[PDB]
Amino acid sequence: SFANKQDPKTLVLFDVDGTLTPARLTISEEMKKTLEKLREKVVIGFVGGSDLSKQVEQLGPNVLNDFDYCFSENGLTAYKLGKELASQSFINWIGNEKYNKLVKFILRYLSDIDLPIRRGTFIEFRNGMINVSPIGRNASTQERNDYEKFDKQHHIRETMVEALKKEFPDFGLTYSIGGQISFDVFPTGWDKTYCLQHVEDEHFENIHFFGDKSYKGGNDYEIYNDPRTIGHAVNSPDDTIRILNETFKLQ
Amino acid sequence: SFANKQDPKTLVLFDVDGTLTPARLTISEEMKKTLEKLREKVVIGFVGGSDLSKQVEQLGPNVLNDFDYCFSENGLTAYKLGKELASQSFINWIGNEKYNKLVKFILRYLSDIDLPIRRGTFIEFRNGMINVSPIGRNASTQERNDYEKFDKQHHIRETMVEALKKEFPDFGLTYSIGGQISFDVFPTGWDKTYCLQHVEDEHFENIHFFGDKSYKGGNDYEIYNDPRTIGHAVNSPDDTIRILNETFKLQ
Ligand SMILES: [Cl-]
Ligand SMILES: [Mg+2]
Ligand SMILES: [Mg+2]
Ligand SMILES: [Mg+2]
Ligand SMILES: [Mg+2]
Repeated sequence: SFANKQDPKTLVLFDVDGTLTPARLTISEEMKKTLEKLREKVVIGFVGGSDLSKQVEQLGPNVLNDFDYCFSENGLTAYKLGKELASQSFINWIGNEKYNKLVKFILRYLSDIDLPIRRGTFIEFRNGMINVSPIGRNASTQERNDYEKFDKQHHIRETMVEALKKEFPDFGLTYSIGGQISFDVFPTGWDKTYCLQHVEDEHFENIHFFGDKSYKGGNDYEIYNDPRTIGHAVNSPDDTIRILNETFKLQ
Repeated sequence: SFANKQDPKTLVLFDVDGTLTPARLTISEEMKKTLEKLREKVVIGFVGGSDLSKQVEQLGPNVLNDFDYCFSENGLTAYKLGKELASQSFINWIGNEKYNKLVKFILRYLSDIDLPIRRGTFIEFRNGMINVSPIGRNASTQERNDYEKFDKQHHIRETMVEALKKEFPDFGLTYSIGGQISFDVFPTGWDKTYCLQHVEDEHFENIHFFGDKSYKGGNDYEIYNDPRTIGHAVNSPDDTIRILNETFKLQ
């Protein structure tokens, strides 16, 4: 319930990796007691781009009872008070019919272009997106370096993205070219801000967000700068703890 | 590539309705002849706020091969020498996540206010905009006259537009209250100047624009006054004919 909190009208959301935990490690004991004390005053929750099976590694096994809200895959999978609230996936949203046209088009497109180096894992299917690589994610470190230079000279990914946009003008997808070898395809607005529709029915006066990659291009950018949140940029769990202690007057 | 024309560095863009054609009707054969003569000298194109399905009625069946540039819906759909250059829609630009929040808010807002007369078609979804009417576009002629007086006394549309701006401050939308019953909602800058980005790669030294509603509030105002264009205000195709013949030395 939301009955035993000094401010049942304030929610604090946390990016997981690098905000509640170190850069690639598990959560500290002081952070857990800090959250436990924070939960006494306000509603707390987390949001991360990975699934619940990756966040248990970072946050612990008893995660559904540690946070009032648990947002996995940017909120595609959501829990409230430890009960499932909603589940959504890319394939459920787009449907198999459209996804089969999309895959067949991409497979044909890749078979027709001229590449000097091909490897494998040209399409990686994920729960909230697909990733498309003309050379393939199985390229070695050096093959990825080489492809990046080839792609800068011949604009392979850019041209493929434009071909996809014109072939599927009504699919509602966003395309993001990033890194050395690939681009992301996902429904517009399926970033960390996705999770906020899940808390709307509580009509909080304030929604705080803490994240370590709020810069341009980071996966906290959209939700930090969202009008529904008060953003707090951090660089470590230590910053998170320092800010929490003063802001919510923890003892 | 327009290497055949006498001066491929000069583009001439035309508004359609009232500039190339009469008030609301077909294009004359003399205008067609004038354009083809003009086509041999300069790069020509048109820009109109309607979709292809209307301009094919105003300009003719092979409109696609009658102009070097065909800009429908202010250029959201673009053709270059009969080649598809770009395609864009309101829903593709905003995305379903944001559009669903916008619609849900409008439906709830309308359900909460007190109106004497309600009908239907409160939200009209269009390819370049939505139109929102508190009484609804299914209102009869007299019901629209009655609502205009009610709205002028109570400022229903004005209050609703301000509520929309406060709720969605980062949606990048323009609101236009006009007529008796409704207001338009469209992405900022989606006027006839939107098409100018589609010709930016050729770097024309002169882009003429002809328009019959270049006055304040008319749909030609922005592109006529744009610093990239040389504007020519007209009142009928006969004016357009007269100016083209002397300026480009036709006949
Ligand atoms: Cl593959
Ligand atoms: Mg992080
Ligand atoms: Mg913010
Ligand atoms: Mg006109
Ligand atoms: Mg001008």
